[PDB]
Amino acid sequence: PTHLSVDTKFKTEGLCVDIPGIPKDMTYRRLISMMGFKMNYQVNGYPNMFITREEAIRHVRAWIGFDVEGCHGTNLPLQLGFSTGVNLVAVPTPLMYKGLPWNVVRIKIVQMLSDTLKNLSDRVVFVLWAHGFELTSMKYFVKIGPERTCCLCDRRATCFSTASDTYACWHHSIGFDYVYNPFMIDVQQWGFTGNLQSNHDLYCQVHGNAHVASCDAIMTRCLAVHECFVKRVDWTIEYPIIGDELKINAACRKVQHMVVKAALLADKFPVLHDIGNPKAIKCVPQADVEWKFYDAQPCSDKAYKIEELFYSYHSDKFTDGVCLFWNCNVDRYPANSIVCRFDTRVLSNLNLPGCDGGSLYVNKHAFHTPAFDKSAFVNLKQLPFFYYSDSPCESHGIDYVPLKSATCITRCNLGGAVCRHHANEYRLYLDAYNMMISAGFSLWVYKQFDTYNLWNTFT
Ligand SMILES: CN[C@@H]1CCN(c2ccccc2F)C1=O
Ligand SMILES: [Zn+2]
Ligand SMILES: [Zn+2]
Ligand SMILES: [Zn+2]
Repeated sequence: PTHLSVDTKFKTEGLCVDIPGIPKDMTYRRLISMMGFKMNYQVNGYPNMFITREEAIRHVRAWIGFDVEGCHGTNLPLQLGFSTGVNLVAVPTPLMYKGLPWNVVRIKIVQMLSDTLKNLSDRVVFVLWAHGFELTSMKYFVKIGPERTCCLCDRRATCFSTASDTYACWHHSIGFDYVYNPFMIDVQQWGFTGNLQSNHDLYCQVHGNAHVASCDAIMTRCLAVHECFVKRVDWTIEYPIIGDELKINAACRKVQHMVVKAALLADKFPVLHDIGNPKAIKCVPQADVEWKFYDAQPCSDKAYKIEELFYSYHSDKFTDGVCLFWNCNVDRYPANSIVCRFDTRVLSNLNLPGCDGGSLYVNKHAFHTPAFDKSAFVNLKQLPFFYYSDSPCESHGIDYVPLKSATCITRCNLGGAVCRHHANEYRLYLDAYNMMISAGFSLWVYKQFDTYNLWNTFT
């Protein structure tokens, strides 16, 4: 049991206004046939156009919300809306395009999906709130068959070209006109009461209803993300490497060690309250400080209220020493904090649009993160870049240009001239730092933090 059986029942109540008289008793097998597709009893990797909720979650990077509204049924124009904000008008003869025949509309669909998905996934999952016209419009831009590979590479085929009779992945599909072997899921099958807008608006105020197909496409995908990543959370699901995941994660570990070690050296806190991941390890194992851990899983819905984390009776005195909130999203950080907070607004292949201002950050695991809020940091300041090292000035074991920098906090720089080892380490650290920042992470610190206090650790 890994794929959705074509013999599974499909509830047709949501389809009966666009498709009156539709049988109540319906399987995916009969629905696919009604949609104009023929599966021919084929054991060639594509057993069903529709997928399970579990398969959808594993392929969240492929999710594209899709809605079709009757602009005026083979006689009337249709408005095709996608969660990319694109609206296309197809004539049978928030971007809004004028009415065009299907032969040109399909070319645009292939281009749009290929540009959106080439760096995210090997497929497309059309996320629907199915009412009928979206399912019956698929025959005009979708072709199905056995699983195939690209004509220019080893990736699976996602597009087909009627001009050349060839197949391509999202990277090699320029000029292609058909979407090939797409996947889809109807959110209405999950058991909801009431329409799309009433269910979406229970959890999100950021997506409105401008009464266009793309607005519905966006709401449908948002509702699906809420159900699968906000109200339900699964950290056992692994996702493939598609970008700088490893470098970002290594950079995060380096920056955490650097910043915490320097805060302990500069202000000599007697106790550190480490709030967050219950599997956290001391990031500065050699520090003398009394290290105390507090368990809090990553919040996926709203940011934690500092009152619930700290109060209701632990050192108890979180006001003593310093608090470390490394990716532990809270409404308002205390003044004595060291913080790393993911900025949900960041544009990247790892960060997908989410629910209610939040974003779905996918790096090995999927983490829905509450919307970034500048007011959470009112008691702190932005942590400036610096590099600190107490290691001996010794090269050991890549060419050189001497380093001159006021932020290279080392014995050699204090002495007037940065050594080769600390210049190499400073540059590697600055690269790791910029990688983590560009990935969306923001760093905040207690207002008294001053790197000038680090120079006297060299005596
Ligand atoms: C006497 N206290 C020692 C001095 C060095 N130190 C320390 C070392 C590495 C990282 C952070 C630190 F605070 C202490 O805790
Ligand atoms: Zn290819
Ligand atoms: Zn929404
Ligand atoms: Zn040095």
